[PDB]
Amino acid sequence: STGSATTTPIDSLDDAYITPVQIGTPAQTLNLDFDTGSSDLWVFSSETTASEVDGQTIYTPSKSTTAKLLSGATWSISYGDGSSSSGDVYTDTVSVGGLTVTGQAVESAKKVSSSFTEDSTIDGLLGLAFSTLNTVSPTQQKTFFDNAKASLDSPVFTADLGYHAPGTYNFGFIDTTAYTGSITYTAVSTKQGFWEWTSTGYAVGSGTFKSTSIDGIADTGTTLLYLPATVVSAYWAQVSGAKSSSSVGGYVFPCSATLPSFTFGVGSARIVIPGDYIDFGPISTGSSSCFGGIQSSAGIGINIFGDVALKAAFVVFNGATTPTLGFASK
Repeated sequence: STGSATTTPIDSLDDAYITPVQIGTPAQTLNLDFDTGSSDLWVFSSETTASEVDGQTIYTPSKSTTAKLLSGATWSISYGDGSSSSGDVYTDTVSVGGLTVTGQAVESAKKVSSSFTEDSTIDGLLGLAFSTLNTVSPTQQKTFFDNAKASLDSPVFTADLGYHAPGTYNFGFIDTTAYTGSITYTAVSTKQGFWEWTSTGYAVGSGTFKSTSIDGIADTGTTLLYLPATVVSAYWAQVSGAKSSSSVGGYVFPCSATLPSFTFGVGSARIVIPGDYIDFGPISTGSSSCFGGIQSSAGIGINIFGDVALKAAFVVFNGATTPTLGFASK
């Protein structure tokens, strides 16, 4: 089997991407944030505290003939931005782009933090990291990909995120029309439950490539590119008027400035992030100060190749017995 679904930016800045997902019988379609940095599929639901729902589409398991309570199961998650959610668990039929999993754990939110409430466009998350990070207790649950894997033509999914435009998540096949050149594959460590790999270096604009190992994770659920302070300082030093602002919480720059590209290494191959991808707009409405799309990972404890990086590539998440990551230009 295979599946193919379009993923769409939630706003004009590509702050996140949503993908429609069919849950239950008859189908209830919710727009979920596909997140290769976590491993829970959770949704706004008929059980979510009413004051914490504001515009989201909810899953109502009582209206699904295939929903079954996963008795005694609870879940609780917090994300790197300090947001959180928790609740109980149903199993149900879940389809993505024509690919169906029966008995998928669907984690129903009883509580969500304010940032979730305040974002009407995201109805929940669909985790695509390794199932060892799944928070369901007492019995940890599998991701949608893990459950689908054996049925797939090939044990892979691909992320093809758009810049200010829709893109595609495919399951079970590699669309050879969707990228240029070849796909370069690189080793993955699953020891922390992430798609963790090592970039071979970087360049800023037309500058010379610096060979240096940069461990990090491929995370579709993180918006920006978070890299070591040394790397990030070298980038923003090439932007007239850029500065790191403690009050704003990162590097900012005047949007009269031209942003250089940023290149990262994948083995001997190179992925180029165009300068425009690194502009996340005014820090507040009407401001001439713009927020940068490349920021320091110092304090996070890990480097994160988020959407800013990933949307410059066609990315293969290879879930073979020994997982690997592939990157192609597009």
